Amino acid sequence: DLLQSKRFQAQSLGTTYIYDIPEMFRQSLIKLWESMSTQAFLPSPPLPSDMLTYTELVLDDQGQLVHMNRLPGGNEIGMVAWKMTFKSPEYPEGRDIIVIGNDITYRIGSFGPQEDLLFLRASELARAEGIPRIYVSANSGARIGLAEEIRHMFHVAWVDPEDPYKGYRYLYLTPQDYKRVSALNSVHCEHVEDEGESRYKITDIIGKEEGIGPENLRGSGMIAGESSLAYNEIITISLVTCRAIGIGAYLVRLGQRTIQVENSHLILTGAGALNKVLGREVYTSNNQLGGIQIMHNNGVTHCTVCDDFEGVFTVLHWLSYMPKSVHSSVPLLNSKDPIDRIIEFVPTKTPYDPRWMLAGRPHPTQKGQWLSGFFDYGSFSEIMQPWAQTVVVGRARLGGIPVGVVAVETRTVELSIPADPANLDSEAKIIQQAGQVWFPDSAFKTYQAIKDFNREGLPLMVFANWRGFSGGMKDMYDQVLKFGAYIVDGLRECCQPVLVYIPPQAELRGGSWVVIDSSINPRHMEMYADRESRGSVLEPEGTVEIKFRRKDLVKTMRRVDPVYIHLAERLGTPELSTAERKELENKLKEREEFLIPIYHQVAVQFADLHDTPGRMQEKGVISDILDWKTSRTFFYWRLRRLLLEDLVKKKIHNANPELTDGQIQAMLRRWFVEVEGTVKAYVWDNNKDLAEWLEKQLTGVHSVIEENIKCISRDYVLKQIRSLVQANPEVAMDSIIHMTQHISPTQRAEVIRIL
Amino acid sequence: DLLQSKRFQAQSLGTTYIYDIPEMFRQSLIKLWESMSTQAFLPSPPLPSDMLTYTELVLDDQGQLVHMNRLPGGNEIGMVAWKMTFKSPEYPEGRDIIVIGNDITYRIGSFGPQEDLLFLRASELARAEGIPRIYVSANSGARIGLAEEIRHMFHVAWVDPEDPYKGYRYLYLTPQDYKRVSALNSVHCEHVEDEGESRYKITDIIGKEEGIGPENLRGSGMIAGESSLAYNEIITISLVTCRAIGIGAYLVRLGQRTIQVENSHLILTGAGALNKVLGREVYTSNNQLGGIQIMHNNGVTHCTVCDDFEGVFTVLHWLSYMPKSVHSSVPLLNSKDPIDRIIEFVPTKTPYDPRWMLAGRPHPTQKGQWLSGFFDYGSFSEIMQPWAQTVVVGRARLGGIPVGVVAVETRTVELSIPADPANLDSEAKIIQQAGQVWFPDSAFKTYQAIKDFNREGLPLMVFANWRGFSGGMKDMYDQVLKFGAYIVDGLRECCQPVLVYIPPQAELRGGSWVVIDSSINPRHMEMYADRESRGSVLEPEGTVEIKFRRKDLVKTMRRVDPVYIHLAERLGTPELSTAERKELENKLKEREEFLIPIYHQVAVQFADLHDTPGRMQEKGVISDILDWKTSRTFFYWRLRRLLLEDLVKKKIHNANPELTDGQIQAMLRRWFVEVEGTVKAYVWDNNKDLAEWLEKQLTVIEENIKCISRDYVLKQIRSLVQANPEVAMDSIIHMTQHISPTQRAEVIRIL
Repeated sequence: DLLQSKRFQAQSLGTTYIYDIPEMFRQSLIKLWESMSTQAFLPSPPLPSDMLTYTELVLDDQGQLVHMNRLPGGNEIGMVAWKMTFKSPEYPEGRDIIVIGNDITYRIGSFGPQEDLLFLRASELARAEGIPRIYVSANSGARIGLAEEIRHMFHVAWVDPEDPYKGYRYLYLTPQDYKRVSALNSVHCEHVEDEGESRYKITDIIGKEEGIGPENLRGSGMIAGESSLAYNEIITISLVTCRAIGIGAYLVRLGQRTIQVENSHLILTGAGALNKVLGREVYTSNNQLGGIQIMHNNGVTHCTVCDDFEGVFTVLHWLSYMPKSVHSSVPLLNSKDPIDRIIEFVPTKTPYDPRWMLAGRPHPTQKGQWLSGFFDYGSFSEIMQPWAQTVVVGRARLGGIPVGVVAVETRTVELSIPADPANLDSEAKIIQQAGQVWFPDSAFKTYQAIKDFNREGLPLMVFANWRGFSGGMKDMYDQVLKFGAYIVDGLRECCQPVLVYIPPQAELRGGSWVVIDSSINPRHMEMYADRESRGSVLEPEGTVEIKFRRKDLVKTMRRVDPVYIHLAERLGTPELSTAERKELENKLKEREEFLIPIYHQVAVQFADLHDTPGRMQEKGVISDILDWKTSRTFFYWRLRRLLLEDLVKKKIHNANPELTDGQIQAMLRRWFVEVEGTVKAYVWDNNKDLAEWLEKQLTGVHSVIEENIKCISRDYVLKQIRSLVQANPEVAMDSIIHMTQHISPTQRAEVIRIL
Repeated sequence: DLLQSKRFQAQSLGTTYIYDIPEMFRQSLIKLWESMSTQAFLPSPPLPSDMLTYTELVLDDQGQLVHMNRLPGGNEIGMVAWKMTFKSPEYPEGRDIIVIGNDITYRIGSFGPQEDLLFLRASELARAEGIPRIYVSANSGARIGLAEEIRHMFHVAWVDPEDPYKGYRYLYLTPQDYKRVSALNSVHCEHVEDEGESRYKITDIIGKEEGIGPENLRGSGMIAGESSLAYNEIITISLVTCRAIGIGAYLVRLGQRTIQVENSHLILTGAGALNKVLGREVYTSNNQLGGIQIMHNNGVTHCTVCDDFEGVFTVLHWLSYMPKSVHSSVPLLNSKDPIDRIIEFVPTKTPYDPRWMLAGRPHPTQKGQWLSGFFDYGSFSEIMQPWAQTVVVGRARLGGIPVGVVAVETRTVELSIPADPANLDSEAKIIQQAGQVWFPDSAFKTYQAIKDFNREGLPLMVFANWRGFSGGMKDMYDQVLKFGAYIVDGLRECCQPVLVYIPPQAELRGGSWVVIDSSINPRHMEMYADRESRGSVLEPEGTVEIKFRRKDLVKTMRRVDPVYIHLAERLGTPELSTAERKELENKLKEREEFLIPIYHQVAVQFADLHDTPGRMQEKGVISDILDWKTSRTFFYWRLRRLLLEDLVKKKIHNANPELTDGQIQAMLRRWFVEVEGTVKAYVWDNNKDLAEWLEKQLTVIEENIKCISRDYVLKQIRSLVQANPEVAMDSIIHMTQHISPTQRAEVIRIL
């Protein structure tokens, strides 16, 4: 087939032929079923033929999408798209996605207006159904061209033919040549008599070939816009295979979640172009500009893979944490890591890799045993690892509930900054980034993680351990203030549970606390402190510095140090010689000075006792003091009901949008007490037990809530009709005639009663 | 006396006493009336006493906001707030704002929970009424403290009393001392028997004094959140007077639009704190960290002023471009700069300050005349000038219509990067930033302008002249790709007209075009190109490089160059000596090489002819080709009707929310033709004439809308009952009230 020819052509470009992608999904999906059986209890996999179904989406005459079951290799434009349904470990009954891909073999994978349109319409469909959009990008950006019909027939109006370097005046077509293109919308000319001959001065070249013109600019913008909207409406993921150029780059980025194969590059302008502009061979490879060594290191790319197969797997792997559609809840697994276990790994005052805290680590002594982490064994999947490494973000599972995750590096990061080849001064610098601090990069990565996960529909778990934002000259100049603010915007827009936990030996202070306080989004945020955690506006050393200065240290001495006491007691005698006095005062001053260091230490301790969880809870800024060993169990159940409670409350809100978050809470709580009895109030505060109860309501008499909501809606619909008539009374009479047109003859009787 | 005392205390801190702020508004407002009479025809100003009214907002017992009539100097917390109404040149019948301010004299302007709550509630009120929120920031961030009641009575459990430096075990209270604080929520202890005596080991200190604890952390977060929301709901402006620290800093930023007095600073941690952490005196002054030389240069601060008075003026100056409330349209002036004039200043291939294009410039020869710019004389007010200077942003007025403005620098910028004192290697670098390029900074500044203006409710005018984003190693690493994308997000959210115009000698290419195409937000965006503009996916030189390579240049020579043609003709001669041949072939290759440069120029020209406005319009990517001299007149009217049309369409959408943007357009257009006659269809395409017509209607259509609503309300009541029939009976009971006893008789004839 031309098929053999095209696959070779793709391989020779270091990518996969577009129509091989679907089967690459099937193979990857098999690998997923295998890898996940480690982590969870799964049913027996389906047979591979029943595992996946695809249908090609193709543009009709009217530019409308049409589902077509045709043989591969049939594309007449440089873009291909499919709807795919497949059975996965997390969604064994099946889940749908839309996949769009460039065909790098068709016109070097350029983006013409038709290519742009298919992309648009596939995206539009993804949004229509609420399902994720996967884009495989391997392209050359917007299509380029010159009007062939004119190129081969134009003439130059030389200042002087016997010397061209004396300049030219204009380009033109002979009347013979004009008389043919003229009918066809190819050029605009103005006739002129010049040097004796009659000529057609070319003023504009329009070009009879559609798709090589500024229409491509609109088309590109068009799908740029679409992608911006998509990110905000559905799950978007993108895989960069060979190269994504220009609009290709922008689409990949607007999609946000990005996988990049090694040796692929993601660029706006090519090393060649730039070298010509700079007058020498500055850059040797596009990877210098757009390779993973730029984009993985700056957070544009989330993950890198060695090949296309591993790319597709990653897509499916990510989706395994994500709800099937936007109308859907997060997909739960039955994990092999039990829920009622203790966490063996313990965070320490000594610095440590926080990945150990999340995923666990190998045992230092009797290997190959395993010090268990907080999350389900094998569930933590990081992203953006090498960028802003002061913070660590990823997805994991807690009892098989997928969550998004943020944690803090405690060890000093050593950031390597590559040399700018453009600039001959630049050598590769090496920067210290302290642990437990937000820098501009870290703050940005944190914000990004918050946004992305939130749009996937995941709950959030923040393991807060930040001493502050770096507030030094450089970092302030580098806009650390701007990005700290963003974290606030980010959390405020969260729509599912956000649980913040200060782990043992962690601390949370001042600026860092303020931008993640539960107050920002009380509807959804919750804050917890381990017994062995600490938190304040200001750390003890800095507090003492301001509010336990010398005068106060000495006061403390006067109360506690016996020597000072004795001396002070004597200065408190009347009728002393000014001699004896000055001697005493000096003895006291010497004592004071000798005692200051130790008493300073006492002072920081004193301050530290103010910063405890005990106080935090008492003052109402945290929901509970937890204990790390059992934090996993706690959080499973808590998250589990937060999710269920939310699900029911969402139903209530639909019944009557006018009801406050607050009144809704109360209403549900009141309905529980009504059903289960005033005697059982306390149960409400038990996560496990309320979780079981809520679930039974949602899945004869477990139509108790369901009945109340029907009530709430009836009432609202009444209030709504009332409001309309209040505003529009001439409408009353006719509304009734229409309303009565059918109802029970015994209700017609009643109507007459009431009026 | 206390007031005298407090004002001196403020002045000694280089700021203004809080209760003097209101009168600083009155004085500033007078200055505004004076400065704007230059620009615009105004009524006579009102008398100063009638110009402005303020009323102090105060927290009641229930934590609720209350208007209160009391004498200045009365605050019992470190925050003060007022509702203000004043008559201004742009809003002479009056406009309202909410003003909140720290009292730096009360507990060094710290933020306790009560202070936090007043701020919250004043902000809430602003949002409630849709009016702007002005925050005057002069503060020390979150309040700090230690439990006094415990500090003066705790004891230390020494490892050894005969030597304290042998360490201590714990702190504690004597039972005598415990027996009193215990009742009062001050501490947590556990009893212990130790060294014979009975002690109360202190485990947690809670502190009976409210406001010095972690409640302050919640309170701060609380108003951070509020400010984030407020920015997205109403106009927010902030003035930094002495210093804003921590939460103060964040609130200033969340508010976004930020005026900073010189020598003030805006910081997270003080130079002292940091120096302690770093073990050396690295920083000498908070201005190093947060002074205008940092924040004006990185776009956190929009403007700087020399003193507080000029600050308040700036606030009022900015507001003069902004609608009274969110329920309100942009405030129009009758400007003294006429609408039907030509623009005298003309953009050039030679680089130039684009401010000249906007504001005009002084005449090079016969001064003091003035080469007029595009916008109303004296109307252009820039922001973020020294940051990312490759782009220029600000607000201006076009025929007295305020708009937000983005333009592009054409001259090379020289960026100075200061040395990091933390790092002893760092020497101050100096960077070239090419004109007509988006860099990360320029892109971010452009995004930020877009967002800020859009939330003010201003239309947008972009004078596009970008060759592309910088795509070089450094800038790619520096995330230029991320910020380019943001521009798209920014324009997509715009809710009022966005008019893009490629000025004469400007160009718009590839990446830069795609992120601002009208396609992103077709409901509101429009794109225009001057005859003398150019645009492509790729510039000519780069297009030729790819698609008019040597083979094709030589092909052109073989067709056109007579010498080459002649030689080629001969290389076709029979029976030649291999000598004569090799000579001819060489003469050809030499000719070719000689001709290449000139023919490459020909090729770029050919490419360039593809990049014209003619083509752009023809292919449907721009709405019209304009001519610069008359572009002001054009855009005034166009903007003017886009605004009026939008206003009417908004009314239609209200009458029936189910109608599409599309069907609404059609409906209005159809109504016009109905009213004015099928003969007059063409008028619709005349901005001025349709503008006049629309205005007449808004001051026959009004009837049609009433119709559309009645219909909708009917269908809506229907639809509700269809879905919810148990509701029928009760809906009738309520409905019967609104009907004639003779209609009840009718209903009965069928019920």
